[PDB]
Amino acid sequence: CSYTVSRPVYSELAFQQQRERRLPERRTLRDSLARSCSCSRKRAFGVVKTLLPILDWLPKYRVKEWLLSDIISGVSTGLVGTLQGMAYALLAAVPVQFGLYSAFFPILTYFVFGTSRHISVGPFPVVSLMVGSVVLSMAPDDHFLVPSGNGSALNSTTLDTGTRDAARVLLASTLTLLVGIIQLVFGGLQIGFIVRYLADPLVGGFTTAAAFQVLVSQLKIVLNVSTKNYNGILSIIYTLIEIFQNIGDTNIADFIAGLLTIIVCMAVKELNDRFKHRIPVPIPIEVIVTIIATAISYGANLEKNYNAGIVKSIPSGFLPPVLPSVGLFSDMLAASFSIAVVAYAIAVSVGKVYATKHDYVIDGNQEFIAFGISNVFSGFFSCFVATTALSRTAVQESTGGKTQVAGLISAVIVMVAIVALGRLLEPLQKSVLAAVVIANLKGMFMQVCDVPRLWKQNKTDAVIWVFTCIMSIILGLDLGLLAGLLFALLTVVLRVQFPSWNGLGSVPSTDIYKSITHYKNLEEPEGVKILRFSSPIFYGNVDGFKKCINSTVGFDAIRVYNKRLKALRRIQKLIKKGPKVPIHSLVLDCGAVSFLDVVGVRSLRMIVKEFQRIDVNVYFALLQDDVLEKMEQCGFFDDNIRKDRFFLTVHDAILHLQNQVKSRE
Amino acid sequence: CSYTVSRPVYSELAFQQQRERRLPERRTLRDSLARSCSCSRKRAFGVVKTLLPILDWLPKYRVKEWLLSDIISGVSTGLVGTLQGMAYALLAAVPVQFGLYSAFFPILTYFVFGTSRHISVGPFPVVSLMVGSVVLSMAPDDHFLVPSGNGSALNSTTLDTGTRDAARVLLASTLTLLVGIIQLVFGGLQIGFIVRYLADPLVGGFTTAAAFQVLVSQLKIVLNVSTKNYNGILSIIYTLIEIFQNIGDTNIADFIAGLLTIIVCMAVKELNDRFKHRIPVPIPIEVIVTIIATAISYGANLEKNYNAGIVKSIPSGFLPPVLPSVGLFSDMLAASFSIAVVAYAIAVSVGKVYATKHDYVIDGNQEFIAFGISNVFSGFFSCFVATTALSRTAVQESTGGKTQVAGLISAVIVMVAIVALGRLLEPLQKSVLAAVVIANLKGMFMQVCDVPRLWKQNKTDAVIWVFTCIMSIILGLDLGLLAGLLFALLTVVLRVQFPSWNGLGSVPSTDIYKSITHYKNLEEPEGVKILRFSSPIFYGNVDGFKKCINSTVGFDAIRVYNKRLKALRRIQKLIKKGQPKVPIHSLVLDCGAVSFLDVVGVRSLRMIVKEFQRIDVNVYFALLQDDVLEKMEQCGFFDDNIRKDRFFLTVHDAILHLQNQV
Ligand SMILES: [Cl-]
Repeated sequence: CSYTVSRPVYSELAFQQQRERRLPERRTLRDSLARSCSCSRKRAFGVVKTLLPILDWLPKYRVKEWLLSDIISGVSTGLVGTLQGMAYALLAAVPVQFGLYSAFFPILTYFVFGTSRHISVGPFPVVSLMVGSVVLSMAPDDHFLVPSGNGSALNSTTLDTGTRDAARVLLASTLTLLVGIIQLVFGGLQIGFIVRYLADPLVGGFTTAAAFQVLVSQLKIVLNVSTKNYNGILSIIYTLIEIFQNIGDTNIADFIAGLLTIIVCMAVKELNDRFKHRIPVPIPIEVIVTIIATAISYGANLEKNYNAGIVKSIPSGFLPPVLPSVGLFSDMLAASFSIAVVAYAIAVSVGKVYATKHDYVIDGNQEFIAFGISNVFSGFFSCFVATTALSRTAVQESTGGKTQVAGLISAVIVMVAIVALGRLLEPLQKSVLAAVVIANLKGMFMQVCDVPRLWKQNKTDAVIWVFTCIMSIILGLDLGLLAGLLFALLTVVLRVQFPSWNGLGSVPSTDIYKSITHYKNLEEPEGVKILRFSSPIFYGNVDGFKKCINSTVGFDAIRVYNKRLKALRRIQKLIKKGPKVPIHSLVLDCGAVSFLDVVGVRSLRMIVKEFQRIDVNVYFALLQDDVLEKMEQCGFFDDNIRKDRFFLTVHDAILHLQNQVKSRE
Repeated sequence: CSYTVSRPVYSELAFQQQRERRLPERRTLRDSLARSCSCSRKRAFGVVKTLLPILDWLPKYRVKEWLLSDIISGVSTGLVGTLQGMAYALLAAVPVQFGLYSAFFPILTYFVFGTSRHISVGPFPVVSLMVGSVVLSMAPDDHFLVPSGNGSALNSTTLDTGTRDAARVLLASTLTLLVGIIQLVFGGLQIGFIVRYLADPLVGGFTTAAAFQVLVSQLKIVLNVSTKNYNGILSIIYTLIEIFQNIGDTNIADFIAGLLTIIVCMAVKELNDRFKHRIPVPIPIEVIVTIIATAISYGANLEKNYNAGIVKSIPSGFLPPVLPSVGLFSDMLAASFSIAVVAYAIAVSVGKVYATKHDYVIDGNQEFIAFGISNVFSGFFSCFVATTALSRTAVQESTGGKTQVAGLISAVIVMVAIVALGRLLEPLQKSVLAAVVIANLKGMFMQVCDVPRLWKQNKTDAVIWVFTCIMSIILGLDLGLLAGLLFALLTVVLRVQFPSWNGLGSVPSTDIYKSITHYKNLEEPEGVKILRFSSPIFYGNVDGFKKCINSTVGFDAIRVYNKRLKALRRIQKLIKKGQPKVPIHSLVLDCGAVSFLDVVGVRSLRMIVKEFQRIDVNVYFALLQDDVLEKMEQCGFFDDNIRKDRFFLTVHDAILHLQNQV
């Protein structure tokens, strides 16, 4: 219909006279914490059910067909997960058995404390790369070589194959324990707002750079070259230059096999993803390619006749739990925090995706606690940080998964692949394991295709993407994330420091005020100059407010008053011998302000005082109640700056000005 | 007075269909690159006037309270300038001969270039150790170490002199020139917006521990306690516990001398503040306590008969300008960059602290080139860096002082002290001049009284003030301002992430919408609620905006959807076998205080509309004035069903829309 109102001009004081405010609630800190301390059985049962979600979905099972669905999804996910674990084990500088270890125990630990249903907790390429990088930093290769072997000229300081793996495994276990402790601290203390700073473009650029580094590392492993574990600044660029310079020490057979399996896996994966309408179950190309590689590699002696690179270092058994080597937390706290936050971000992303796909809820703090307990249990059994791979989770969701029982069954596959089966994978070339990782990088590599899309969108979001992607390549990968969050916060500060001020005017015979730089036929008040200033004024943008006012009024309240004083002394000397023309008022439409930052209210009062000397009134239009309640406490309403200066709506100020001009010439 | 604003309800598409837009000017730089200053001489005269900040206040000062006020203030800050030059030179591992030059030459070039009063340019204590650190690193202590002198057993490895200090001064002179040219090149690209990030609590919380740092640094010289040099973390605490641990070897004669002078100087200072209406000109007790100290010392020989500590090393005569070594600028470039940043930080910090007591707000771009060329002019003469001490700027402002001319007359006092008045201030006990800085230090020590004042005004800046103070004590003055600057920006992003969201409600028989948590006797439309986030929806407050909705509507759109389909599948199988929703119709987000949006915000805001659409509950919007609206349609917010009709110009138009719809 229509919109018509009629009311007196309640500016600021005509509103608080006949409006009984709501008294604040009594704090009573003692009784508040006493009442907050729950003691009834209802809250106890609630927190028990929340902390241990295993007792929720288990009694209400649908065993009839869920048993078959879970067993088939479990065998499929177990095969895929043991393959991905034995592949990512190379990224953690640990033998091939510890990937299967980190694929078995975290599942058992997440089964009794997790809150998801489709998340396959296991290894991850980015997390494994970060773990390997921090292990190489804390334990380089040239720190274990033992002089033995009667060398030609000097002492035979060859490789330390053996006890080196034990030190690397102990370091990885300590890192996993520290990451679990950090995650438990973040979860229990309810400090979960720290992961909100990981924006979508930021995490996209970080995943792109991490996928590029994973590609570099896996190409190094495939070519069978020997680098010097370049870590720190420009690590990826330096190791890529070294690879390009050390091409001569390659293996033609290993390179050919790697390229062949890369092409085959990529083609089969693209065919299965595109033509899904003909094949419902995704073909496990990884499983069949690993089987055929183990078959061919055992037919001919690829180790002796072709000098290939195989694992052949499987003990095929378990080991008693070992206590973590405490003392290395101070030199790895930042790395553990980075690994924990990136793992939690990836886990929450995968969980939200596969939860909005299946329409169920996933709690954040519960996932934090579950992953913390999982990493703590993994630290006692020599495992690395566990996460949920996008490719590994997709298999369990595509084959059909309802509860975590499929994951529990997925551990049984790794179980049987640990105890007895597994030594058949002895002649498996390391190139095949190092190739499937590259084939799975297609998802994070296509993330580069969003920069042309984000650039047409809000440009500041695209700059964060490019900055995070580039900076996470120059100064390593762990320190690259810290340079991204700080840059994102600085970009947020820049958007509130440089607002979009306009010349707000009124449409003819209306009450709504729109900008003047975007419309043509708008009427402005005679003498009055309206100004709207978003991005609330704080200590960093108050000079911007001064400059904006000086630009929108045409003059400066300082220079005009100085010229008036200079002309005044000329008057008092001539009688003894014997600028601000169009501007009538200034209506500040500060309606988009949230905080006031008293450091800024000081300058606001200074502006109001300076404009009074030049006889130019400066009013306010749409200030909020919580802002006036703060300006009152900050010492702003003196005997001269009353409340009549402020207003409720933008049109009320113009109406009051017109009435004052009509009633007072 | 009522007013008739009868107007049909206008949505976004209903307001742009009859009005017209304005073609935005792209303003390409291919043809507009010569629009700043092409031929107009007015802009050329303006930049020259701002480049030379001497034709502004010098042809404008009033000699009424200028001559006698600044002269007595100049001798006060000039005396302190001599003491710091004689003290900081020894800490910089260089011979104590050029400290007076660092207080004479930089003031001359800064008197004409630079508009910042109540600042005495010269050496700074924490910046002098940084110079001595990079000098001792790139210059061995023993250059030749001549093994001659017929020692006890082996050759007497006497430390080489003459050429040693000459190389140290040469290295220090090159460092000042390198910091100067780097200070100037920063002013080239006009990066002067960094001064806007220094808030009053930031500079206030910074110049209170520095006042405590200058207190303990003058306390170790007033007690003659030989302590080691400490910098970095826990620098102030380690020096404080060292004095209390090494308090034994304290000169009793010098202790009772300084303690008697610190009392008599502050007593007459507050006496002048009480009787300021009786005596027009403030009596310069600084020059009074100085002449009486040299009188009682020269007439009693407090050094060779009492061991009180005197200067006894005042040099004489200027030195010709010496050319630096260009071949060594490359090595200093890696370390002088960090020193150059912290130098300008302290330089402007002592400028903003006095901007709160007098309306003398300064600009960063002009001060960056002012201290820049001054250190360049400090070069070629073997001077120090062009910083400004916290003790000299306190004694100048508290004891009168109107313009920067007090620094000019101060150099004249040092100019005559080096050529003709060297033997005059010889027996100075180094206590009446090292304790006078403590008297004028009350101007910054009393700045801790704003903590209960700022706490009652705004809790955020009160925490910022105390945070920078306690952090500058632990992490030193170097990393104190940097850690406080990041903490200051962190409070800005936190206050914009967690706003004061409240549900709004109209007043009876009117169209004014205010918060319902702060008022009574309000009314809410049956089935329609209002929510005002009052903050931009960026990547940080994405879930916070979601938690703002589900806590205001009572339910959660996620949990009511899965239970709805669960009951739907429950009743579906019962048909084959055989057979908590709130009445709120819609919600209008009063997101009118938003200033910017991001890709994460527009995506999450779209998911909210799609989520409530599945629950048969509509979601409407409010005033997206000019930018937040055009940014949404650019990020692909409207694809097939979501249109700009769901938006509204005013909050009451949204209420009237849902009213006549049902
Ligand atoms: Cl993956």
